[PDB]
Amino acid sequence: TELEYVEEDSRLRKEKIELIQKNYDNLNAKPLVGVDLYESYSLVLNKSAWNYNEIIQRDTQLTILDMALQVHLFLYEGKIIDIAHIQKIIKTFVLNVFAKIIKGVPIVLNPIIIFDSVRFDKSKILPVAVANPKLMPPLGVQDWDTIVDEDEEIKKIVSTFIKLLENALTVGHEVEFFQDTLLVRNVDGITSLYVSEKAAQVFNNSVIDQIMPEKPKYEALEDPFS
Amino acid sequence: VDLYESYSLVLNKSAWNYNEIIQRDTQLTILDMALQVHLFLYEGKIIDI
Repeated sequence: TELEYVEEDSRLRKEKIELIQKNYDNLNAKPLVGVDLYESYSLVLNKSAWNYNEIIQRDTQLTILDMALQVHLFLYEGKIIDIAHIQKIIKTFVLNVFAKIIKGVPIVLNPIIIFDSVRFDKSKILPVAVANPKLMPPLGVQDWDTIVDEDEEIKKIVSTFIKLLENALTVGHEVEFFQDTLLVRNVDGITSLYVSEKAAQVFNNSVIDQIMPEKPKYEALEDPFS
Repeated sequence: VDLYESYSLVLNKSAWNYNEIIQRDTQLTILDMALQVHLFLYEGKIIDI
């Protein structure tokens, strides 16, 4: 074959390599920042808010709609399950977790991720995600199964959501768990929960004035465009 | 590190839980267990509470 054709092929391959590099470059990203010890609520909140804002502006995170659609596709065996129903169920489950963790009760969704809360003073609490400790078992841990209705459909939907969440965290996604928060898995098996300003505001409102978020309702899907 | 890795955070959580249960005033003291033991053992020999 023509030597120039081979040269053009190699040139195209190197062009694709340079496109790979430029594709990584065009995602204008900065390394996530963190601290080493729990000292003040304000400092940790500032770091978490900055991390959440950075991940949001990166636009690489999976919202609740994405997980609802993954569950809807994964549970298909002949009959269609409503996406809005699954989204409502997932929101109800995460709100149950939220209500359970503000009372000092950790919730275990899996051997890897355990949802807990850190309070520094009255009126100052912050949700966290921690791994299973090795020598000091957590105080009053409850399974997720405790806070889920006994109906088979509800339990299957929540189990599928948990499994898909674990897979998404393992592969390297950034999933949203509470409203305006983000769940990430860093190096090794360390998980972190980054809280926006309004999410921390709703946490503080719940802890100071007992203003619980309203129950999720069935919302019809909105057209993503226009 | 994690909230469990330090003495102060775990102590604060434990103290908050204990204070909440104490302020509910629903816990059984040692006197209650002594009286239950006295009642359970009240048919072999009476033991002072």
